[PDB]
Amino acid sequence: AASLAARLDAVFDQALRERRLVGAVAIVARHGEILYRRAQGLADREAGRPMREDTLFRLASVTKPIVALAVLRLVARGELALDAPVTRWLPEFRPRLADGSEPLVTIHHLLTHTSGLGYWLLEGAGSVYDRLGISDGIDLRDFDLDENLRRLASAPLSFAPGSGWQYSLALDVLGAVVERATGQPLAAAVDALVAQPLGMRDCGFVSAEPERFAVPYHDGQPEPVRMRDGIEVPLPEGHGAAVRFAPSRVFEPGAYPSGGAGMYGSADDVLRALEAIRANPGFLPETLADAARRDQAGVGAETRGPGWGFGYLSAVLDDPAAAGTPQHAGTLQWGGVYGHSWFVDRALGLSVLLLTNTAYEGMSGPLTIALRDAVYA
Amino acid sequence: AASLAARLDAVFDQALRERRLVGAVAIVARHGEILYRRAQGLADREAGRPMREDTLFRLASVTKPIVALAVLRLVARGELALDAPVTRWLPEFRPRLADGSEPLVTIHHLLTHTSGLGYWLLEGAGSVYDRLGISDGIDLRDFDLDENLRRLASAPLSFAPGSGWQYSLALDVLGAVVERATGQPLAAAVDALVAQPLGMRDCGFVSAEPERFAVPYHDGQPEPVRMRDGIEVPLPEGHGAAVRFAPSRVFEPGAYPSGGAGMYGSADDVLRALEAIRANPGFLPETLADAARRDQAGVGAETRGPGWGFGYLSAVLDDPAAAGTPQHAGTLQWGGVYGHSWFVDRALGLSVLLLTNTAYEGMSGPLTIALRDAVYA
Ligand SMILES: *P(=O)(OC(C)C)OC(C)C
Ligand SMILES: *P(=O)(OC(C)C)OC(C)C
Repeated sequence: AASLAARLDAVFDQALRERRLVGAVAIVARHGEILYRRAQGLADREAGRPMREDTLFRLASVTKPIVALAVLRLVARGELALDAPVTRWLPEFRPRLADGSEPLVTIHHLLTHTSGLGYWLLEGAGSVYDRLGISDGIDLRDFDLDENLRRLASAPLSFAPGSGWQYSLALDVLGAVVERATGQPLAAAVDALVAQPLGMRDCGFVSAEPERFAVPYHDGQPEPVRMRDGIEVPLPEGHGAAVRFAPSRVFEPGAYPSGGAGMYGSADDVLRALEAIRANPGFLPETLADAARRDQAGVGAETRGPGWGFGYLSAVLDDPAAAGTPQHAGTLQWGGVYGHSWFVDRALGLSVLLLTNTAYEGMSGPLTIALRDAVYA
Repeated sequence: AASLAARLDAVFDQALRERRLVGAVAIVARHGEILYRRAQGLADREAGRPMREDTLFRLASVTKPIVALAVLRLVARGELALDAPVTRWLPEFRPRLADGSEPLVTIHHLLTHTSGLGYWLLEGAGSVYDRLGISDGIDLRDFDLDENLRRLASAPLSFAPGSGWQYSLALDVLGAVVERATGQPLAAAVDALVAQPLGMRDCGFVSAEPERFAVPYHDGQPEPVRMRDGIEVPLPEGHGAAVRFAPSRVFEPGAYPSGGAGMYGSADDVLRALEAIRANPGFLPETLADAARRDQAGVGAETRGPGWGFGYLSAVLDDPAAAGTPQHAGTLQWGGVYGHSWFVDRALGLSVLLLTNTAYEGMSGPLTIALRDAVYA
């Protein structure tokens, strides 16, 4: 713990002084043992308010593993089935292929991002999704989940279900499925199916306590810029066009629940979900848990470049040398566009979590490689 | 801050190493700015559950400043008056002196602990209070508050109201007064008068969530020992006889609300109350707030030893030199038998709070002195 902590603080120190990072919370656990848990920098720069260990964060796509857990809990109960048509819960969600014909789309297709659906951020302004007014769930729009999914369903699939991999709005679709299966709003279903059983008390989809939050920033000069609603921040090289951010979304009760991007939570609560995934203390049936953590897409998918497939929850490390990383094979990893990154190195019993208020440094920037390297040095 | 954090952490590190402390949460604020907010050690040693900044604690006499604020909000509202007889709300509460006379007992006498009332703990086994079966509010008994106050009123007062100082069940009497004055149970009344206006979201009288709590231990060698209901633990020299602990009391709905010992809360919520006392942003009328923080008893009362009197909320430091402390005159201070200590050094704008699960080290032990000294180093 002592040497690791020195390496990590060195990383963070440099990052803060070089104005690459406003503030972060990072946790390292090994076989359920906390080796590092620290707040870094500021939560609200303008107010001079320091980051705290239990500061709340908008999770963006760190939401996906939590909502995927909810879907799997319903599968374990027999209320969903991996091979069932999505139309059993969403009768009008019938996207068509480019030739006009309608394929079968299963719950499995959606969890693995192999259904053919996409995201606005893939190509941005003037794209199909753009013309159709489809929301990625990070911006604030005046319509509900049903209306976004109607719009989504009117777009052509990128390929036939099961024949490709593409990151997508599938978890926003699965959010609606969960609501229909449970007969509850998505916030309540997630609470019942995942957060309460795991002891996650500080997470949800809408908050009324802005003073507890990490204020979002995006990369800039000569210092990170404080986000305001409506802004379009371009994605790096090989990560997509852009993202349209609304920091106020988390506080608006009329923001539809986005299963792919819409939750908030503390670092401790996210760690509780990652640990349940890592260690499966009777949270899911053993065969279903193993399937969810196994690559279900293929290395050909290159979901975060070469050597990575995809399971039901995240990318899955297939080839460490091809991916250029010290992580061991079997590692689980994903992130979030507000500036977060996490991985579970299953062989080492390692859960590593980084939540930040700086998009995109904490998602894909040098910060993330430097911290990962520090953990394995 | 970085400096203060290192000095404070070294004190905790040694306390933990020597096994004089299982776990704690401490906070130092200066003129409204959080300088230090840290969890240390374990909440539940046997389960290996670490302390968290939001861990809940049984507050013991840290209840008193919060219930006293409830009383003072009623006074400001005109529903109580400092000068009024307790009998205007508790007609049958008529303690007598050792001659037979029924003296005047006012709200002022209770708030200051100058009424003549006492505690079982002052004498313990075999005493008058023992013979009458009077409870200090920390153990679990099969009767309600009205029954405990009937027993209490049957004991003779120790001295004439206003003629001396003696730590007492007076805040438990005042809890009953608040119930009569508001027509609500004490928990609901405190919630309305104090916790809601001050944003104290994680406090109360009865909890259904044991997994959130710090488990109570008592001092011991080689290590502190986990308490069970009904055990008796002698108090430190010059502190009284003993305390009978019932850790399950906070989870039992049938436990009467004790205004002097009965609440639970988090460190943050306690800090909100202490800050309200310290800076009074329109929470109470200025003259009443000043009266409450002013010595109403005199240095002679030696309430924390020589140099200390008492106001309406706590001890008040009159003479630092006599008290052998670096704290400034005017300092407010009190504690709790589950292992807690707090003070407000008004001159320095300082609020300092220690909540622990180790009776009595976190209340009166070397730990409290070493922490105090590091703050002022
Ligand atoms: P998420 O935060 O994406 C949202 C914009 C839906 O994940 C990143 C890796 C694209
Ligand atoms: P409180 O926690 O105690 C009575 C309820 C017995 O503490 C005082 C003695 C400071």
